[PDB]
Amino acid sequence: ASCLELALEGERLCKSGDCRAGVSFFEAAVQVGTEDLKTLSAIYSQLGNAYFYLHDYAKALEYHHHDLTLARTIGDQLGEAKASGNLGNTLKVLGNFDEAIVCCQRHLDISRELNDKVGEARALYNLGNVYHAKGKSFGCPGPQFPEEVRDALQAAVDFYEENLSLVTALGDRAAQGRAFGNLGNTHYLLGNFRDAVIAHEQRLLIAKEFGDKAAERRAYSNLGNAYIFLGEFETASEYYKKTLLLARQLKDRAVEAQSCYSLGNTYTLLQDYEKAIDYHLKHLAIAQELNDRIGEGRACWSLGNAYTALGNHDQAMHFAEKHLEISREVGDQRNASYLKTQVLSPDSLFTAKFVAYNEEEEEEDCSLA
Repeated sequence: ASCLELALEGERLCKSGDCRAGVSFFEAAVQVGTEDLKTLSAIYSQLGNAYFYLHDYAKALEYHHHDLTLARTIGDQLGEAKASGNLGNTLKVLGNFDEAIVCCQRHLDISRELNDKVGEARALYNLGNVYHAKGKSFGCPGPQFPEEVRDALQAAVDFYEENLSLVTALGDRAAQGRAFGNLGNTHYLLGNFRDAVIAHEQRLLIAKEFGDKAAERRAYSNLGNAYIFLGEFETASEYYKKTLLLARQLKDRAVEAQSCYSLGNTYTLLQDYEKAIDYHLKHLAIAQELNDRIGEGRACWSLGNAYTALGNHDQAMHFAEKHLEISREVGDQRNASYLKTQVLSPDSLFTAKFVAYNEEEEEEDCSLA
């Protein structure tokens, strides 16, 4: 009634990049009420997704659960599947991987049963994400591997391949490229590097045939990372440079920094310690500009190593010591966990951070319009 009118204003506002407004309208909408439980389900779903977008994952979870419940009572299978998929993604963010699996699985099963192809795909992707998050959530999230990380990332791989084959036979490209990204990453972490090279190459190809802003940067980055883990230091450096150009255009201090750090790491591998020290210095200036103490510490360390390799004693001492203090802040030092004496080299790699970028969540949508 007015519930509908209100909800439509909310949907309009969210659509137009004003989530907080839209949410206040959805809240008024629920507060008024409707006997049309399909559209009430829509209001619940949209609220769920809006709160997700706003990084209030608690409310997100709640509203998606009401949506799920609702769907189930009125026996709306499709509603139930899409609500369940949103629940799965919310849970993934909250780190409840088991329920997230149960939920995204349900999404898939139902979507199959309803002979929905697009939906089936989406749920497959999500399952790949859940297994990717799960895989990363044990110890250090890098490319190196207990039986658990193995199982979960391998599972991730499979799901990424079911998805990939199926959005291959549906002629979705944006989808295929997202799956290629995340599959490149999952290979990357798994140790199967050439495959990662392949798939990353593909994701690059599609971000290219769309002209994707702020998302070419990331295929660059991940290619660079794989090459660094093979030996192609030089070419990787080129890639990261690209990424830094881009990032400094778009005004993102973050990927600016990470691009610098990655770069410096590459010239330290390239034995050009001067350019290395420069890049890591820029990263130091960005990092301490943003109250990023852990970043500041890692810069301190990398620079200490580069200076030491360069012959400069004083700067090495100073930076090593600053790094000590910064470590003392972020933890205990009665076991001296801060002290890492092995330097970055072709035989190390694991000694420095190389940030990789995963894609995104493909959410599930109800509309009243």
